[PDB]
Amino acid sequence: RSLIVTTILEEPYVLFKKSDKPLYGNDRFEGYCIDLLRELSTILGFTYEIRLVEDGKYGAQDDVNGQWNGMVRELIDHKADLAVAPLAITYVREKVIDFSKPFMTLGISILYRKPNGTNPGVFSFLNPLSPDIWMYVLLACLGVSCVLFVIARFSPYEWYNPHPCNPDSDVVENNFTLLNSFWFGVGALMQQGSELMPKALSTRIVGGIWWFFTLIIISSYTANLAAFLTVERMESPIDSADDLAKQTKIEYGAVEDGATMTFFKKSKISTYDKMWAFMSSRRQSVLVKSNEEGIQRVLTSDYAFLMESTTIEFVTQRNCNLTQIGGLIDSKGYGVGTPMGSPYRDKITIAILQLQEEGKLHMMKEKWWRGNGCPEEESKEASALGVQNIGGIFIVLAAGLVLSVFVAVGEFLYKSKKNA
Amino acid sequence: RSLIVTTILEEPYVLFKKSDKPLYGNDRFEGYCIDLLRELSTILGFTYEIRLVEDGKYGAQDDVNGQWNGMVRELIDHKADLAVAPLAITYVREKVIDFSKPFMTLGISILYRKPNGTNPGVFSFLNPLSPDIWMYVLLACLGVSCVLFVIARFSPYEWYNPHPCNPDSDVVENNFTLLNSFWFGVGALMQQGSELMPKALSTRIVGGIWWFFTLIIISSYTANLAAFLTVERMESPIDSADDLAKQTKIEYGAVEDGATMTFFKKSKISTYDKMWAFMSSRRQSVLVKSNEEGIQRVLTSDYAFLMESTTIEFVTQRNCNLTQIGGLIDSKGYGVGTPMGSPYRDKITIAILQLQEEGKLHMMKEKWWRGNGCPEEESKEASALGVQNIGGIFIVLAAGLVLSVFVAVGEFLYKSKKNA
Amino acid sequence: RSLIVTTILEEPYVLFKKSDKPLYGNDRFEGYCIDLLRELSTILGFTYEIRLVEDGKYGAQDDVNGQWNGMVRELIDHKADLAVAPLAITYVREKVIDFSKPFMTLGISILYRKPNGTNPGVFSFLNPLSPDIWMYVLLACLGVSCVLFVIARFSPYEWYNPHPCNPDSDVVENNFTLLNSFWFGVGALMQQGSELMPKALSTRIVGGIWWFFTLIIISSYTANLAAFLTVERMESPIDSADDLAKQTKIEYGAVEDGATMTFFKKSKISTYDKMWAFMSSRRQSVLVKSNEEGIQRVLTSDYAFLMESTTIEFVTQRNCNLTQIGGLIDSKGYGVGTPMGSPYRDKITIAILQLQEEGKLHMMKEKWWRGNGCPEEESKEASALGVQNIGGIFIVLAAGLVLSVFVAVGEFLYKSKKNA
Amino acid sequence: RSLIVTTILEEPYVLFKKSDKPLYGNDRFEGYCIDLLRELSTILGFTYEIRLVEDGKYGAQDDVNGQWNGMVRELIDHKADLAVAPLAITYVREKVIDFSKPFMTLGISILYRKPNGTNPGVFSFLNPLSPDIWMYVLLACLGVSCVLFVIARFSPYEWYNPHPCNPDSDVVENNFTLLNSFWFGVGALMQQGSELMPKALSTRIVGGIWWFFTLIIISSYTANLAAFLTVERMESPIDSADDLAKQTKIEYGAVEDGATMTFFKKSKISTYDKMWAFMSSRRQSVLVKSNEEGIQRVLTSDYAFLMESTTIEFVTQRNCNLTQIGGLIDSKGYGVGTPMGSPYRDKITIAILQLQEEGKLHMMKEKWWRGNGCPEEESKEASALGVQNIGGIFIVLAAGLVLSVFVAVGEFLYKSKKNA
Ligand SMILES: CCCCCCCC/C=C/CCCCCCCC(=O)O[C@@H](COC(=O)CCCCCCCCCCCCCCC)COP(=O)([O-])OCC[N+](C)(C)C
Ligand SMILES: CCCCCCCC/C=C\CCCCCCCC(=O)O[C@@H](COC(=O)CCCCCCCCCCCCCCC)COP(=O)([O-])OCC[N+](C)(C)C
Ligand SMILES: CCCCCCCC/C=C\CCCCCCCC(=O)O[C@@H](COC(=O)CCCCCCCCCCCCCCC)COP(=O)([O-])OCC[N+](C)(C)C
Ligand SMILES: CCCCCCCC/C=C\CCCCCCCC(=O)O[C@@H](COC(=O)CCCCCCCCCCCCCCC)COP(=O)([O-])OCC[N+](C)(C)C
Ligand SMILES: CCCCCCCC/C=C\CCCCCCCC(=O)O[C@@H](COC(=O)CCCCCCCCCCCCCCC)COP(=O)([O-])OCC[N+](C)(C)C
Ligand SMILES: N#Cc1ccccc1-c1cc(-c2ccccn2)cn(-c2ccccc2)c1=O
Ligand SMILES: O=S1(=O)NCN(C2CC2)c2ccc(F)cc21
Ligand SMILES: O=S1(=O)NCN(C2CC2)c2ccc(F)cc21
Ligand SMILES: O=S1(=O)NCN(C2CC2)c2ccc(F)cc21
Ligand SMILES: O=S1(=O)NCN(C2CC2)c2ccc(F)cc21
Ligand SMILES: *[C@@H]1O[C@H](CO)[C@@H](O)[C@H](O)[C@H]1NC(C)=O
Ligand code: NA
Ligand code: NA
Ligand code: NA
Repeated sequence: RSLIVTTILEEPYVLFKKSDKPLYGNDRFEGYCIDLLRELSTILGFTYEIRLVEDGKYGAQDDVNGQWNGMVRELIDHKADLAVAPLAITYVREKVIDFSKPFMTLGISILYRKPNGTNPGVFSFLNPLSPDIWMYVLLACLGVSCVLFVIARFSPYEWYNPHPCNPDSDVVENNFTLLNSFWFGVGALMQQGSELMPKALSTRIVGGIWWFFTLIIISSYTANLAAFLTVERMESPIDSADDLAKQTKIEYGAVEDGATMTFFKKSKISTYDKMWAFMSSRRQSVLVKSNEEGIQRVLTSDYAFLMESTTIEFVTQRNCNLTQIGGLIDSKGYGVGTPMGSPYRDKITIAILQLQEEGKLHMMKEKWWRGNGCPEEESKEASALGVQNIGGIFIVLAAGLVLSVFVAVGEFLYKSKKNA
Repeated sequence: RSLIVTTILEEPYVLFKKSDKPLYGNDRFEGYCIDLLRELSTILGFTYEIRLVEDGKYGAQDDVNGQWNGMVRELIDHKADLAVAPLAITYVREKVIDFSKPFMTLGISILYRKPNGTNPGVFSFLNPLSPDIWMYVLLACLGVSCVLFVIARFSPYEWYNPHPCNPDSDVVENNFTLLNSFWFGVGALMQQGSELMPKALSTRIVGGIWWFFTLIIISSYTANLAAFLTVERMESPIDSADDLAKQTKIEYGAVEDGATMTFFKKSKISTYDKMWAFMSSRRQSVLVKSNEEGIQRVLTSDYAFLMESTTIEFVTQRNCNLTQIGGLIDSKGYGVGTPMGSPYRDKITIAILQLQEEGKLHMMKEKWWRGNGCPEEESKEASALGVQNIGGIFIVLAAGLVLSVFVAVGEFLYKSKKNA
Repeated sequence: RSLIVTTILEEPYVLFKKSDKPLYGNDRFEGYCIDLLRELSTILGFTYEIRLVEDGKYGAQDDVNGQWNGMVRELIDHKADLAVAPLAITYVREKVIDFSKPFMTLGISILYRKPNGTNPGVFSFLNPLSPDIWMYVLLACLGVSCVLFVIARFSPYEWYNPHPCNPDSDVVENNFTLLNSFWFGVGALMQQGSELMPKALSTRIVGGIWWFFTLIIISSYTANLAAFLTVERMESPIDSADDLAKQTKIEYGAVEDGATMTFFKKSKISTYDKMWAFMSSRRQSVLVKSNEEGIQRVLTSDYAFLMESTTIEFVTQRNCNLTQIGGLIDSKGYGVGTPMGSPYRDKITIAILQLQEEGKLHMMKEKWWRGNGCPEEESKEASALGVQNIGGIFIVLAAGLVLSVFVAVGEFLYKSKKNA
Repeated sequence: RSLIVTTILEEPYVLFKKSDKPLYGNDRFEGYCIDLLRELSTILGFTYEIRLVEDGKYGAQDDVNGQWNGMVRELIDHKADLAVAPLAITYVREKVIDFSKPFMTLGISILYRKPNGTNPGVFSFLNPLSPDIWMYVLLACLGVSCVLFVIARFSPYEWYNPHPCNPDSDVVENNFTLLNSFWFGVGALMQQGSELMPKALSTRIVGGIWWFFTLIIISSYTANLAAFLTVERMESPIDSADDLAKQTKIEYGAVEDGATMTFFKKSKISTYDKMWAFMSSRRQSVLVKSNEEGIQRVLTSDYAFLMESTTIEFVTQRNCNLTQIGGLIDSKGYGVGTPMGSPYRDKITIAILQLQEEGKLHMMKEKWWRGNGCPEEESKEASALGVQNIGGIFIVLAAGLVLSVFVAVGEFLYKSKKNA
């Protein structure tokens, strides 16, 4: 006798073999879920007649008359003898049919776009030194220039003789004022030397140690920028569901009235209360109505989509824009369906545990999920550095020339006032 | 009739409550599988009496005569009914007892000691050149500058008329004193400039060859620093079982004759066959006897112990010097064991599936597997240069300013004694 | 009796000598396996008569009724004795005919088009910054320097007494003309110095912010150039069959239903199973019909054709745009076929082993497989920067000196017209 | 009946199993060559009694009485029925015994030490620019300084007025002499600016384009040195037997009176005449008497050792100092020995071809040759740069200070002569 195996089509479980040579009979189908069934028939004894569900659904109640819709209706009415399909073991189904012990484990997880690094900021020339170091080198310019100003006063060898023309023109002038001491410090830091050079041994040590400080700072900026521009190490804003529970910029998602959205409704964990407070209020914006439509909204928006973990492992290897941003939120499993009180539950159970010990469930999953190579990134050929990369030095230049005109007005007003 | 529950002692599973009052029966036990047996008894009705297995094992064939031991022997002889315990659902146990449908999912994953952060030190800036080079650059500054002082005193073309505006006389003068010849050497070394410049050809070949020495020193400081900061950014800790296959200095582990190494015997994946052949040829060093001895090996040595994933998440959570590298290798599950053909296989399968939908099997795991706070903060983000990496250049700067005040006092006293 | 030799037409194997005189018999053929059949006839005595196989194949089961074809059919039917030809010693042929012991060793290896050298161009130095940045740095030089000319003319503190030695007067003068303000901008940009330096605070904020702009431009030129020169030095062409397994943009090949792809069907190595599954799923694009069509695919496209190693060493030697990446994958051998249980299996095995000890099987291969000179020089050593990499900076230097002579003429004429 | 398999011990072919539990009988041995024999007995029908050669030799004649010495004496006298061992198929042996068709292919190849990079030269700071570029930047200093000297003469705005003190002191002095024009060029190249700055537009273009030339040269030196010090790509002096046929520094080698040395004696190829002209003349220096002794002389000298290719694949994976420096010079094969005219030649032949089609000869060789990991090098953690790396700038400094004293003597003699 041949068994009636009911079955639905999702990729890579059960998919139409699109080969030539028509008049196909029971060889129309391929996939992981068809390779499982031929491994069962080898290890059990049966022949299988693959007979698709004539409703296109997995199975649920209608909540008005209480009648099952799909494979679990073909399993309660004995129209099928197996249900080898992505049929998730849950509580309302197993009070009606009998499942075997799982051949595949999953959970809820997150789709999001892989980080890209094409807009690093109009700044981010400023990353090779930490903002502590960009601030401590600002204070060291203020520190050394005050120490230069103070030391050059009570250093009698800095008090030199200007006007060398008259040999005894007794006038004593120090060129280390307060303004000229910052211009040594700002001058020495930016590698273009100033017109002032210290002439006493007390001020040549301050100038000499600020020069060695400056070499180590610029050589650490140029070397760590050569590290950043060689090894591009880019990261995502969110790295979990709790890091995503705070982000109001990235908006969440679910299939409308699915197994994934129902989990957040019945949840009592504090993080998944906040994630359902979001999607219930912002309904028709984040709650998509298909998992294929939800992949497009990750792709054409800033959108983190909550769906099953076995689809994300499939989709993110057919599309290298896409990645998985967590672990597993729920925990469910795919079970081979079996009608209620049937001798086939315990035989598929010991079969699935037999194919697992051999390594056959892993080799079948790596054949149907690991599809396209998705060319995992290398130390990529570097591209020319542009306005998207350095960028913001044209801002601090234009903000530095505006500050100059406000001082050039100020120097004109101040001199003309004290002239009169 | 009250059910008799077979049970092993493990942690966070069935334990003993530590208290003084010795009036104990059915109440001396706590743990995960006592909270599970409490909540399976509530929603199904039965009253239980916990009896630890006297044999102390889980279950296996003795291979002498094919007799079972441990918990699956007490179930197959119908001595005690349930087996609420970490009794993993495997193929050889399923043919002799009937498990429930899983309450926990584990796998094989890898302990490893959490990567300890590098202590740079204060003078970490000084590293891209060897300590023989930093001495020989400092001796060449005292060398070249004393060669300038000898040559520019001896050369006739460096004796020039210092006063072209102050009317013409015979008052010829060098700019190269001993304190000024050092300042050409220290000034030219730091890529800034001194106020001096050589005028004779004998002093320009000194300056012109000290300028080429200076470029090769500073272009090799910056390029060897960009070498380290790139290599430090390329390197990554192991995050897979493939990464353990490549490495040689990190040694593996397992429990000798356990469920973990039995997976690597029957394995056919070439990445796992290399992992078995590491510990097939080698033994008595990395095939340690217990889980507790395997933790101590990772904790001292460079061991990479492979146990089940539910024991790692208890160990890694408590001792926060430890981590879990990679994902899961196997995929197994814990089931409530019940004897062969029993009416409580199906009443507990539905009872376990009810506690998953309500979320109780998550909150029972978070109660026993989170334990201490154990400050998991560890802000492991880096590669911007901070005060730990380049912080000693502020200490060399600060010591150079304290030294200069001590010379500033010295110049004030040496001038006043010349004055009075 | 004279022996009748079965023989196929291939190159550098049995060919036709191209000449006009049509008096041909046993003398119209040349090639490797005619020089071998000449030298096996010398040291063993026999006289031969070469007869091309009419079927035109080598040999295989037709699978219709288990009948052989080609050369191993003419041997098994005892029609012609020897089979001096590229008749590879395989398992299915050894059960029906008796080979000699090999005269040539081949394997499976990979054609690939020889990696074509990058043409840098003249202005290749100009690449670590994008062409929008090189324009915006040049506009900021014309921008900042015109802001200096406006401010230092307007600011009262830049008007200073230019003559402190020339006795004191009211002859105040700026150093910032229009030609001098450009020279602060061009001078400070190139990390050298102008002879000028700002004296007023309104012009020091211009100079002090153009000095910070200059550092970030030059530290990003040097660090993005160290990014490219490191990445260019990391990258390597494929040199294995493992390196083809990783890559996606390079597509594979084989002869459809041939000895090469039959190896990848029966293979169990995971690196070769990934190479079969590339061309198991994909077909009608990379499973080309012949060796000659497979060479043209590598020669135009990004094809990586896998044929036998003795045909590559003939193809790679003649068309020097082609190479052999990696070593050998299989290991096979060519034997002189002889019918089942013959007295010439052993007399030729010793005769082939004599020609190896004397060295004749090497000199016969070097005669037919070296062919053209085909200038294999190709000095493929690099990574020192030469005139092809940085050579346009000498052309920008040479154009800057020709431009200056044209301005030197212009200054001589503009002064003489002012003179006269 | 049990077969008598004669056998010799070399690793990894036949090696004593050093396990515990004595009273071993016919389980003393392991290796590739024992794993082959159990694969033959599975695929043929026999049982095998491993009975070692009682002479310790493979087999040859004595050239006085003509009696075989070893396994091929036990094969001619029917004391053994197989000779499964590293017994190379050659012409003088197969006229006496019968070999099967080969289970392993080899040839003569070269041992040499892997390149190390611990003595790159006391120079080799000088590698990031090619010696064309170090010379063309020397000529550009001479070129621009002559163009600066020529242009500054007929540029009337360079002829400025010194002595600004007297406003009408009509004297016209140009500070761009011939010596001061090289000091601009050498000054601008070494990034320490000179005291001369051009004042006419004709000389500011020459100075301005020599500054942009200088930035691109120093930024290309620092960036290509950061490429070299990050990716260490080190190469061997020899890369063939013809590149080694010229090198008299590296001296050659062979086992004395072996299969490898006899090939160079009987050779007629022009390269292997020159390599035997060497070893025959320089006997007792290059011709070692054991292959284990010859590996030590590669290791404790500069010595290229010529030995069999299957040992080099074994030895260079147990010792990461060692590497293979060519292809294959000879071509031989290992054959299962068989007595003269025996029914076992044709059965081992079809067996070896059967284990090859399955992939068993490759999986057995990868198990016994791929031993220790030999930790294939990464982008290694860079080490501090030392006297072994930069080094020779202390030579050009000390050679530049000696040239200064010879000019400082010269300037003293020249001035004192024209003074008198
Ligand atoms: C003769 C007198 C001339 C004087 C002016 C010239 C002298 C100085 C010249 C300076 C710049 C000239 C260079 C070319 C133009 C730069 C364009 C650019 O780079 O855009 C950058 C901003 O850079 C800006 O220009 C922002 C303007 C400053 C606004 C803030 C201060 C207001 C001052 C106002 C007036 C100040 C100036 C007036 C001071 C007197 C950013 O571009 P983006 O859009 O983010 O690109 C997309 C990035 N993405 C790909 C990641 C998405
Ligand atoms: C070459 C080394 C030697 C030079 C050292 C020079 C020291 C000072 C240098 C830099 C100091 C900057 C400290 C800020 C650190 C980060 C803060 C930040 O990112 O936010 C803001 C940037 O902040 C600015 O835009 C500040 C502009 C700096 C110009 C300073 C003028 C120096 C002139 C002379 C000074 C001499 C002394 C003056 C006293 C007389 C906004 O950026 P964002 O919105 O976050 O951009 C998004 C992209 N991102 C997320 C990737 C980041
Ligand atoms: C003339 C008076 C001079 C003083 C004022 C000068 C005026 C202005 C000049 C410079 C000041 C302007 C810059 C800002 C502050 C500089 C310091 C700084 O940045 O601290 C930061 C780092 O640096 C440190 O590590 C601090 C440690 C202080 C110890 C000093 C002992 C040597 C003093 C020499 C004695 C004389 C020797 C005489 C000869 C023998 C603090 O950061 P952090 O978070 O604590 O980092 C901890 C590091 N860790 C993470 C690895 C643990
Ligand atoms: C920072 C960039 C800008 C600076 C550019 C500076 C321009 C000129 C700079 C360098 C020119 C060098 C040309 C030689 C090139 C290779 C030859 C060689 O290696 O052999 C020899 C080296 O040769 C020397 O030792 C030459 C020393 C040059 C010192 C020049 C002093 C500059 C002073 C002022 C000059 C200004 C103009 C003067 C005109 C008035 C011997 O070495 P080796 O035995 O082979 O070492 C073994 C290791 N190895 C095998 C790995 C190699
Ligand atoms: C005032 C008079 C100036 C001249 C003397 C100045 C004195 C001193 C100044 C400079 C001289 C000192 C340096 C040494 C020689 C410099 C060149 C050189 O190195 O050649 C080398 C490289 O460079 C080349 O590619 C040469 C090509 C010449 C074409 C010039 C056209 C532009 C001229 C603009 C006309 C005016 C424009 C006006 C405005 C529009 C030759 O090497 P190669 O082996 O041939 O390399 C081939 C490259 N390839 C391998 C990829 C194929
Ligand atoms: N990081 C960093 C750093 C920053 C400025 C100057 C030097 C360094 C540095 C350089 C090196 C190094 C070493 C070899 C070759 C090249 N570079 C090492 N270290 C460092 C970092 C941590 C601990 C000890 C040393 C360093 O801190
Ligand atoms: O629906 S189940 O058969 N029973 C409940 N659970 C979990 C306890 C997590 C799991 C976990 C993983 C599965 F594959 C199946 C199930
Ligand atoms: O022992 S099972 O009931 N059947 C086998 N498997 C797996 C398919 C992975 C799993 C995986 C997780 C489980 F919890 C149980 C099982
Ligand atoms: O067809 S064979 O005589 N036997 C099988 N092999 C082997 C690689 C072992 C080889 C290898 C190279 C040959 F030339 C012949 C043969
Ligand atoms: O000694 S053989 O059996 N006959 C001669 N040769 C070669 C022609 C190269 C080879 C080449 C590889 C072998 F494995 C055996 C032999
Ligand atoms: C981690 O380190 C110490 C010893 O290195 C260990 O004893 C302890 O468990 C950990 N220290 C903590 C958690 O502070
Ligand atoms: Na059962
Ligand atoms: Na780099
Ligand atoms: Na023979």
